[PDB]
Amino acid sequence: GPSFPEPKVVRSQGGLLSLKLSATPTPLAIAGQRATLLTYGGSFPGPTLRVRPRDTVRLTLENRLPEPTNLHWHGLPISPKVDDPFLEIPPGESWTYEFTVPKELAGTFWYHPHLHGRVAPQLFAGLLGALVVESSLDAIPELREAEEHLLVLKDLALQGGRPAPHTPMDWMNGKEGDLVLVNGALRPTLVAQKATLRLRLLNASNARYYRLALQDHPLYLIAADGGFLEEPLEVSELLLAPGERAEVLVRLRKEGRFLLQALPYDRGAMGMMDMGGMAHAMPQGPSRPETLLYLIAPKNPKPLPLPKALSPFPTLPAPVVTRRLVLTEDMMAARFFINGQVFDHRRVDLKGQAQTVEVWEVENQGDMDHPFHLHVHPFQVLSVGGRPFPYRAWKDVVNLKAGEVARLLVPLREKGRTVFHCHIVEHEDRGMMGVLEVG
Amino acid sequence: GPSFPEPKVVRSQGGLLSLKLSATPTPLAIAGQRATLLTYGGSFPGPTLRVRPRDTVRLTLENRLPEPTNLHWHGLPISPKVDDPFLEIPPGESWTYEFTVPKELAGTFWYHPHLHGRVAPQLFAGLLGALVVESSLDAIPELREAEEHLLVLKDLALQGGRPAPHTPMDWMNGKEGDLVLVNGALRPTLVAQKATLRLRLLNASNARYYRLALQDHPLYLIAADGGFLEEPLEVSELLLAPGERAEVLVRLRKEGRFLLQALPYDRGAMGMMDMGGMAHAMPQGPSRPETLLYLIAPKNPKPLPLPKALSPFPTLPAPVVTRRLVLTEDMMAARFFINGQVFDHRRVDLKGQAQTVEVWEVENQGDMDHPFHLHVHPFQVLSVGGRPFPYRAWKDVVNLKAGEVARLLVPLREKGRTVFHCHIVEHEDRGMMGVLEVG
Ligand SMILES: [Cu+2]
Ligand SMILES: [Cu+2]
Ligand SMILES: [Cu+2]
Ligand SMILES: [Cu+2]
Ligand SMILES: [Cu+2]
Ligand SMILES: [Cu+2]
Ligand SMILES: [O-]
Ligand SMILES: [O-]
Repeated sequence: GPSFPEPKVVRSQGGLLSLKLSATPTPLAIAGQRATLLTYGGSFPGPTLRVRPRDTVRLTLENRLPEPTNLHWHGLPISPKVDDPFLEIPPGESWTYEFTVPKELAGTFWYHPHLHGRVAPQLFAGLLGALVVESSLDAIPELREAEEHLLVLKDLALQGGRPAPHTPMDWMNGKEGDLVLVNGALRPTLVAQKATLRLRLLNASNARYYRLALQDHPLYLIAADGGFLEEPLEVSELLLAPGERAEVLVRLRKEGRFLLQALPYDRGAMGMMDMGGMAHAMPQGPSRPETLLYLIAPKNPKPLPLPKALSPFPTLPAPVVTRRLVLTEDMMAARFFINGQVFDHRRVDLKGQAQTVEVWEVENQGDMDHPFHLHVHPFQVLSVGGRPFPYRAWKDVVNLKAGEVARLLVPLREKGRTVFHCHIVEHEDRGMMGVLEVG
Repeated sequence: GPSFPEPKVVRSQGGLLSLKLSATPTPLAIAGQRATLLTYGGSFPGPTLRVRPRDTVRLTLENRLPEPTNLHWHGLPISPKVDDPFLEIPPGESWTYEFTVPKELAGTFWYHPHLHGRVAPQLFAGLLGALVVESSLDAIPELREAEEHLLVLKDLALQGGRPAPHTPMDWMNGKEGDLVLVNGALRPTLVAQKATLRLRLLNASNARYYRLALQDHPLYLIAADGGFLEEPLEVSELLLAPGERAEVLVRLRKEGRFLLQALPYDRGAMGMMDMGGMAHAMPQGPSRPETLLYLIAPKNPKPLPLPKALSPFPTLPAPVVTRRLVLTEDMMAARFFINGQVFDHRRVDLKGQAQTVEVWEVENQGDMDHPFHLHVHPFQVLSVGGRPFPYRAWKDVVNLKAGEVARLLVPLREKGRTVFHCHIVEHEDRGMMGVLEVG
């Protein structure tokens, strides 16, 4: 096969992407070993769905797992009557998701389970895939002529040829695995054929962070979770928290081998120690550095010029309400809270009005990083930790370190009941989720 | 008696104003004629209650009317568990209102009935009185040395020695009377003994407006409904809508007789005409000019200097929500609406958070003037009809002409359920009222 493994792509045909996908235990070869994972479409990751604005998507999910499941169309500003976080597909049953891709949309999105209390083990076991919305902006020469790849960043741990079970500490921290993979492959080699690469990045891990850095190179950020920036932004490194996506341009500067690494990052995960009358929580500290892939540059690379502009960010109406949502932790209980409460699917927490804009101030009063996700309604990050964001773009997950406040501008789009929650999915399963009703 | 009739004053004693007041049909002499009015304390207007911040008020209202009644402490930022717009005192029964006067408070307030569907006939019949909160600011020489008077502006119509009954047209327009009185007197004479007068003004009429102008003199506005301005504001005339209060300084310029008039004002009241196939609504046009009182200046008047400053207006926290409240009319049905609904005491319309500030945009989409009143939570008028207000002061009624939008800054104070409504009280009785719950 191609030196660089990427998931199989399924494309819309004549404006329709009609596909049946089964969620199923699947024996497969992974990182040189045989394992049974839970997959969509018999692969890990699941197939990449590639569509254009205004396409119709008709996806029938057949549940062949021994427990109920469903889909979250992560990042898609569609109706919560379609992207329904409360729906349950029982074992053996099927459900058809049908929606139209919004006209003003572009970027890398993804799909995975969202059945409360069962997300972490299902996602950890392999149930996820990417969805790419192609844009007319892809036709500009500076992007068209780049070599494009999707990088699904997901780790895994195996025990007896199956995904390792969650421990109590896993429910507290979020589970990370020792196999740190790209597109389900262990440290693949990308042999570049062009000097400019356009990489779509997805963190589909339960809890692992990727502090991304390419040896000897900067990255040029061109898209965030849910759309393009206004112009490329040069960065020395790029942190991708669970659930986040980014698109970058890489401009290969000379021939050679360059490592794309996940540099040490301390997200505040905790261990336990006993030092002669202790038995108390201790920080795990920063992650060990990981090599994600080997990047081989072509001979005499001459990268393209960067595009001067991408997409202008919409001018939003003035906001009509300000909300405050405080995150707290009970680590030893592995319970997690928003405004002092745990999720209750019967309780509406916030009531907003469609087509108005709100300001959400999300404050992390815990000690762990928490990546805050809102369904259905993409937002503009204004500032985090009192620092203004250096670009305008649509996001749907925002990482908060301990103590930090994020100020978000949230246009309310589709009507209905939806949710917001931490995307360390163990924390969501353990209660860190709330309900927004838009009318 | 004194040439200038003013209601009897009852003052707190040792920090307590403890008083029993009966609401009762009372034969009395009024404007040279004998009539039976409904009064508090056997007088029209009822007695003026004069208190200081931190005083305790203990007022037992005995209901001697043939229908239920209650009190609204108009303008007082106290608890809606005390100023309870839903409470009913049945005929023959009593209820004791007990509250502490807030520390940061000054001005002219008033009391009258607020039993939904019965306000207009009860207020029209004579049930109202003033409450004055004395301030340490009263001790400054420029105010202390002024001659002070209360002017209760209230009109009346009599039929068979009793208040004239409401007609259907009265329920549509709000009832106005031909006897245009000051302190229950017909065109009294005020023989000034000092060159500077300090006049506390109260519009306690059901619906009549007072476009106030003193012949040959400006007025110096020093207080609005619920407190002092920051400094005196010179005006050529001053419109007082139903429920509003103001305090002015008058600086008598020369000897002579000067008329205080209610100049012609068109509030959009409607009549009916038939011109050969008609039978449709027609504007009544501006009110006829009224003389309110005769003001006789003393010999060689030398008025005091104006105070340079009054009270600094509080700096308010940034608002956390913006509300829109649209007023509409069904004139021929005499029904009046807020956001398309009529009052329902069981329905909560707005839910806010105590100690936050909200912006309320109130829009009059009708053709009549509507004076919008909010209980419990005094507001700062920012602009009306797109014109910035020329002063900062606490208000609790704001007049909107046809088409106008008022933008108000509303700090939410005491918790509980309260109401907002038009203070053309017929319109409130006919549905133009809503419910705010503060928690
Ligand atoms: Cu997700
Ligand atoms: Cu979390
Ligand atoms: Cu979710
Ligand atoms: Cu009132
Ligand atoms: Cu009205
Ligand atoms: Cu009222
Ligand atoms: O999710
Ligand atoms: O009232």
